[PDB]
Amino acid sequence: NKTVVVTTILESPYVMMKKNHEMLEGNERYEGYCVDLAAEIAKHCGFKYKLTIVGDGKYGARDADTKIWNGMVGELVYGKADIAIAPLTITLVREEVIDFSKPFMSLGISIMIKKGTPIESAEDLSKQTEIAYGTLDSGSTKEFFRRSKIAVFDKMWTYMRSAEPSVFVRTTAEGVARVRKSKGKYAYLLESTMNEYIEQRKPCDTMKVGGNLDSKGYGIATPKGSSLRNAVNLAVLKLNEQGLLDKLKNKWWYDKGECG
Amino acid sequence: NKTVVVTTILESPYVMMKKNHEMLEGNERYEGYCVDLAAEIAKHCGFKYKLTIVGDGKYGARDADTKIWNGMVGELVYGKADIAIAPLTITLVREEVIDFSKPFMSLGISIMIKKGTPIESAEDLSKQTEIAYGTLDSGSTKEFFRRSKIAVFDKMWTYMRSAEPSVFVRTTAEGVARVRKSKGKYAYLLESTMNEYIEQRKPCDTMKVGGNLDSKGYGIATPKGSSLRNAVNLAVLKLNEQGLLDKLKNKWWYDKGECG
Ligand SMILES: CC(C)Oc1ccc(C2=CC=CN3CCS(=O)(=O)N=C23)cc1
Ligand SMILES: N[C@@H](CCC(=O)O)C(=O)O
Ligand SMILES: N[C@@H](CCC(=O)O)C(=O)O
Ligand SMILES: [Zn+2]
Ligand SMILES: [Zn+2]
Ligand SMILES: [Zn+2]
Repeated sequence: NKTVVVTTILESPYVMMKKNHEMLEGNERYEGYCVDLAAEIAKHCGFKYKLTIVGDGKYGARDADTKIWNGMVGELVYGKADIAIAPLTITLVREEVIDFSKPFMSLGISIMIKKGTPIESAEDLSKQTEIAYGTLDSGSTKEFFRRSKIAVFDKMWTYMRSAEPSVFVRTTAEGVARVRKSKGKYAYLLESTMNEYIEQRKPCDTMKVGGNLDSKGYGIATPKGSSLRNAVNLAVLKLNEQGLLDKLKNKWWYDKGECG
Repeated sequence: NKTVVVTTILESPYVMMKKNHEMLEGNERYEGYCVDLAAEIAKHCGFKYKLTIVGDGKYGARDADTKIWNGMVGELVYGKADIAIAPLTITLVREEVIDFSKPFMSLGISIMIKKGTPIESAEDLSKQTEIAYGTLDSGSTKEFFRRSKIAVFDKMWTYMRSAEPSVFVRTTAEGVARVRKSKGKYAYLLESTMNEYIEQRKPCDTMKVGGNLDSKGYGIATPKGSSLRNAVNLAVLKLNEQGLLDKLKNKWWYDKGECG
């Protein structure tokens, strides 16, 4: 038996550096929802594992010209990792090159505003110009807008792709900071899960507004032909059915929420 | 090549007989969310198909003594149908014997009451005995309560399994009728999708109360070894991303609303 290499991403509250990480070793350096989930998946499937943080800090996209996959998807496609346990969105283009388990969490694209921003919906954002808006610069949210045929989102993509300066951000943290420092003049499009988490964090100056734009899931991903595929899929189902996944969401989102 | 036999279930608004069904033939007799979904999946996967209503009128459970599966699950397991396109809940015990596509719709177990029934949560139901409560037979909701170790749900099952007269019903229609005729003395445990639909239909005398008890999905199911498995899975993802699944929910839930 070989130790399973797990690719993941520093994204709060999924995977975070522990405050005393420099004094700890291996998997013990990290904490969060996905750290807890990895330990359980490994236990139920009967494997030893090593958490690794994706080298380029990205989720996964295929470059238009080079056809090279980056991010966690790349690590799986190119054989650098055996499994991805992360807030990695199940999409058709990804499912064509890797396998996903059944989803372990639901989400949809959503709008983050600085409190008091006169925006209720995606329609509102598309109808006006004073408030800028954007997405994570690589990921499923950007691709949703790029590939969309619905009029509001098509109009939104047409604005976003040509906006100057760039409305796209390198990390979720950068998007959140931009909202917080822009005095209501920037709104951020991000997954409801991350939006909901930030809403419960000091300085309690952001909120989710409106309905989700779509409905999808995060899944645990393996390269095609992985011997882990079946066991991992069944483990996610078992953990959902036994109430663990709901427990972990409560633990990391709400139990220690900082906004009352 | 060969006409694909689709097993499905008469369940509003997934598969319903059209008002003028007696003067109609084959697939044309039926309408609903899953009728539309089957047409789309067939188109993208390039097959012809025959919709057939499950013989025993059940979703599917395994007899504890004989180990024989019934319902749509049994029809797949024993080779009577090629695919199930229905509101069929993805579960561990089912995933062990059949394959499921990625989910096409999210749901959770929920409570249906007659309007004015003094009940707000599962906790509320468990703490009393004047209001009876039950679930559908041979489905995933029953299994949830049978298997649950969460104290509220365990107490609910202990009551439910022994209650006299029986609190379990054969069909959703039977559960709904029981609520409507029991003058507030029966509450029904059913999936949020079905509950929300019924709440928007005449005579507008029921409602969903409390949050969902769990979070899960319906999937398209195929027998193990099926040549359709990959194409069906990819087609479900295609339809979600194209916005078609969202259009279909709006068509069959919101647009069919009768209660203003
Ligand atoms: C925890 C999990 C069991 O709850 C979920 C998560 C997501 C879905 C889901 C719903 C609708 C569409 N899609 C698109 C394919 S998806 O991205 O695989 N998931 C969905 C359902 C239930
Ligand atoms: N979960 C996304 C990243 C975040 C986003 O795009 O909003 C992905 O897998 O690409
Ligand atoms: N969707 C359920 C049936 C409805 C229920 O059990 O509430 C199943 O697949 O068994
Ligand atoms: Zn466990
Ligand atoms: Zn289509
Ligand atoms: Zn297609």
